[PDB]
Amino acid sequence: NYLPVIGITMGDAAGVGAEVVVKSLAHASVYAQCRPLVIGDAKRLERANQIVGGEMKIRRIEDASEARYEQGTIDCIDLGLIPDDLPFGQLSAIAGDAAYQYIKRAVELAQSGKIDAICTAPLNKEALHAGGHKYPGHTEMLAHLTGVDEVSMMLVAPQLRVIHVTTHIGIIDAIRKIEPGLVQRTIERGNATLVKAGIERPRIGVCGINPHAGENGLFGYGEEEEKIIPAVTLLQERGLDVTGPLPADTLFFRAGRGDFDLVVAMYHDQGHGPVKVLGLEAGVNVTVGLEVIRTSVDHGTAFDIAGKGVVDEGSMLEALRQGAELATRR
Amino acid sequence: NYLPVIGITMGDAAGVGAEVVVKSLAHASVYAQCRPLVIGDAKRLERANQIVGGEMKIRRIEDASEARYEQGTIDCIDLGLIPDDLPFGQLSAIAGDAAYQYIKRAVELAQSGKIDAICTAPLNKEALHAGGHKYPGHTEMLAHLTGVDEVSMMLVAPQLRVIHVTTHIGIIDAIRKIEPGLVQRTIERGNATLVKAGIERPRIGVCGINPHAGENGLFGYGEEEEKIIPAVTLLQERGLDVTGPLPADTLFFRAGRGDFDLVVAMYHDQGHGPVKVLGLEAGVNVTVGLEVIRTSVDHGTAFDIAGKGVVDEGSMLEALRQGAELATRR
Ligand SMILES: [Ca+2]
Ligand SMILES: [Ca+2]
Ligand SMILES: [Mg+2]
Ligand SMILES: [Mg+2]
Ligand SMILES: [Zn+2]
Ligand SMILES: [Zn+2]
Repeated sequence: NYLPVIGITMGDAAGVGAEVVVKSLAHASVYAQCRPLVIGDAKRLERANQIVGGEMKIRRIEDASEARYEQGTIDCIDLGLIPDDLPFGQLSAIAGDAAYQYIKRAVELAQSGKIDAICTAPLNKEALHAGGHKYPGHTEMLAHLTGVDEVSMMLVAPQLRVIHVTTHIGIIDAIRKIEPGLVQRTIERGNATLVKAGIERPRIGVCGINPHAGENGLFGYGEEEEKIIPAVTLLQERGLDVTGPLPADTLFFRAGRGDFDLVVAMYHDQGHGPVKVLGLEAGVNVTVGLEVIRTSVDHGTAFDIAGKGVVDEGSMLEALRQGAELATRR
Repeated sequence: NYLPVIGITMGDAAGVGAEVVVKSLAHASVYAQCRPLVIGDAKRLERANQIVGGEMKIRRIEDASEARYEQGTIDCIDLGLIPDDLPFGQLSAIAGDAAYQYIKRAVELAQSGKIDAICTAPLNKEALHAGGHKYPGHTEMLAHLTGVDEVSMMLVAPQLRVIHVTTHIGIIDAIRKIEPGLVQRTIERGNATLVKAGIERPRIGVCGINPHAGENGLFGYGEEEEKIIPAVTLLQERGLDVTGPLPADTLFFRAGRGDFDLVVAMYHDQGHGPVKVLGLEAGVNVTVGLEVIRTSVDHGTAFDIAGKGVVDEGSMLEALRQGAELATRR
């Protein structure tokens, strides 16, 4: 029905972002899923088109309303920041600043409702810093500019959406970090994102910390009752459809069967293993809790191959697809 | 190829074991996979056959060599322990002892090389104790009679075999329990069982404790280096094909692709979630470290339905199939 507008940020101009965007938008499949709007540098996209041997024309626009989404011609909100001769594959404070400016513009468009999702091409933290934007990372920058303190990481597969209470932390520290506030906010973020994506009443299942969710006290130190159950109870009383804590393995079986719209995993491997085992296109991370859904790829600026036309666009295509499926419905 | 002999133990005569055994062996598919030998009570199997409306005849035999494996006629190593009138659905000291005696006989047969796998029908712990056999459970009794201090639990799916260093224990205590001796033995058990099943040099992948296996010390308290790596190195030096610790999720991806014959999971949910998400026939547990592979079903003696002919044999069929696949090759 509605084809969502996806704001695609070009990332660091010295890295593979421009090339991967231009290769991605040569696929007709993209235009079955979304209306792809590039925020970036029009000249850099033209250079990338030459580098990849593409047939893409670039249309310089100022406002999202000017975009036509005609295959063969990329609509680029052109900030004009990148010198024509900026080298590929080397650190650039100018490219770092421009990567920030593309992200800032994306956040602005998301706030005004002019895009329905963000898909971020890679940037380089060192260049970002040199360019005057000393953020801890790409995701942290999006969150700060959006005005939110926390986001959650989600993985998506067929029948499976898995949002994480904790991710990149040691397992012992993970268990310490989980408590009802963070669990509650993780569930809320997942619920809100699925409502935006057109599921009016998301069916949410929540994993235990212990196997079998503790088996009525048989396993563990009461982590379910201390850390999880108070959040679940509060959100049930608010009217959300939340079940758990459940044995994580049983919940994944049921989710795969179609019983749940969302699985809330407590820690990294609990949620990541069941998605990764399926062997699907790797490298896409979903960020939950900004004004619109955001996706990205995990491959980096790849300076060793930047400007050589060899970067593979498969991960980006999947990031766009996942972004389109979770985009805000209008 | 060789059809392995599976020693099927009848379990507790008051429970659903006899019924599920008689229902299972009515399936022609079993006979394409194995030669099914029942250790139990011939009169009880006859009574079960009447109950389930079957057409099975029972042949009383003394020695495994007598078994004919003719469809329609179950070869039963008949210990003659169960009175004809023993009620279904009630605890019995005689039934509890007989369940122990069937297991004991299966262990003897495995030791002499007269069966290639064991598949156990359910028994009842309270009845076992009532018959003078004070074991913590079914699996513990098998281990004790076999002469081993430890076994490991394994789950099997297409392209995935996942053996666990720890299972039913809280997550904090699991990480404490893991140390290099236990890791080493888990890997050894897994390797030996796959060699028995005809994989000369098993390719083994080992999971980390921390996500990303610690990411070079970024996550966690050095658990990989303390608890896992000394075991992996020792076994590599001894000539086993062992890779890890690896990020668990990456390892599951690779295993699903065919890169490993065995995945060594550190704790319950790490290994169980990726198997269960696949949504395949549930209920089957594989015990590794006895003289031959052993499988079993989760469902218990089910005294509430014992003797009524309603017990479903799906789980037991899958337990037989998995047992046949992992049976000792001759
Ligand atoms: Ca975290
Ligand atoms: Ca254990
Ligand atoms: Mg190509
Ligand atoms: Mg039937
Ligand atoms: Zn990760
Ligand atoms: Zn379990």
